[PDB]
Amino acid sequence: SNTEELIQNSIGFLQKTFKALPVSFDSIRHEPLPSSMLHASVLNFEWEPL
Repeated sequence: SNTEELIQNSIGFLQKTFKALPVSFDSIRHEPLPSSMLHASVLNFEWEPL
């Protein structure tokens, strides 16, 4: 497919995912993100545009 289209898909896909997280700005400044707060396919590089 068009690789310009494949990039423009995954910018919108990650923008939907990362805004659904229950993290604030003052909670991720000091404390790191836990590994189990994201899905098991997000951290395995199998995304629905891909």
